[PDB]
Amino acid sequence: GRLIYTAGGYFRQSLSYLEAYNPSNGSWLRLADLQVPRSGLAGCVVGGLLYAVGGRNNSPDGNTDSSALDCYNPMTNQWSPCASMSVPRNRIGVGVIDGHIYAVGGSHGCIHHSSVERYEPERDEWHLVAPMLTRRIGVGVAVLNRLLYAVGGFDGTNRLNSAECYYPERNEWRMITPMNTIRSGAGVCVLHNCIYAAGGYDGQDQLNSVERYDVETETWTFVAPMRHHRSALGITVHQGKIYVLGGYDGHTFLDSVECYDPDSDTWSEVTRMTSGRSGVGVAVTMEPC
Ligand SMILES: COc1cc([C@@H](CC(=O)O)c2ccc(C)c(CN(C)S(=O)(=O)c3ccccc3)c2)cc2nnn(C)c12
Ligand SMILES: [Cl-]
Repeated sequence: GRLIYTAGGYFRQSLSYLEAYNPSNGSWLRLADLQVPRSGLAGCVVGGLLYAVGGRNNSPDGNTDSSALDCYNPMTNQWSPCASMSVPRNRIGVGVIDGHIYAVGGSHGCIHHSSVERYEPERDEWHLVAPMLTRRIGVGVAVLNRLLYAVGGFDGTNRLNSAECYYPERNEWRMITPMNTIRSGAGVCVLHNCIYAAGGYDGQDQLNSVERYDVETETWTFVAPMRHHRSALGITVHQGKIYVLGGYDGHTFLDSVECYDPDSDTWSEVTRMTSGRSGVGVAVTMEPC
């Protein structure tokens, strides 16, 4: 089976948890803690390693933004440090193209990054690429058809409905059609030919709305809203279904996990995380050991 891994997050302070959910049987496993607690990080998978990227350690003893890339091997249930990024990136978004990891945006203190860098596992090296046209933290990132999309976020002044696309062979960013909704800290992922943006914060409210961008039509369309309003949710795709994990609804750090069936256009509660949290990193890979 493949599992949905949730790494880090926030409740009262930044968390070190790594836990893995099995959609086939409803079970959660607690696995090895992150070496450093972090919220506002991103997860991704390349070649059966799980990567935790960026974030911030919000702790009683200080707040430290992370430039870390940490490598988890499910076969050994151990974390190893991999090469650090050029800069700390809190409230980061990540995407994988052709075995390479793109780290997009995020903050370092009051610095809101437009910069983007790319990691090569074979060399354990990061290299900067062209920066986005817009500074974005709490940025949603997805990959469709080997193109990288940066969606919404916060530019240091305004939360954003704008989005843009990176063309690797041109090393160039271009704006796409903006969303219908301003969203910072949305969950962004890809399913079929569409980029989904679920939830987020608009500077006033946490959102339950969900909309999707069809690369062929260049339009955003709303689908059914989630059962819960959520900002700083985790999101992933497992077998043609979107799963959203946790986040903040204006009142509670949610343990709710919901999944979306695109054929019925419905959201269903699927499970609860072992404890409520937001700002997690999420990805899917093989079950450990
Ligand atoms: C300033 O108020 C908020 C800003 C954000 C945005 C940033 C912005 O638009 O300014 C944002 C986006 C992405 C992440 C991962 C986070 C951090 N996370 C919530 S977190 O879970 O990592 C976290 C939790 C509490 C304290 C620190 C960390 C924030 C979302 C909010 N939703 N409600 N409000 C009241 C929000
Ligand atoms: Cl933060």
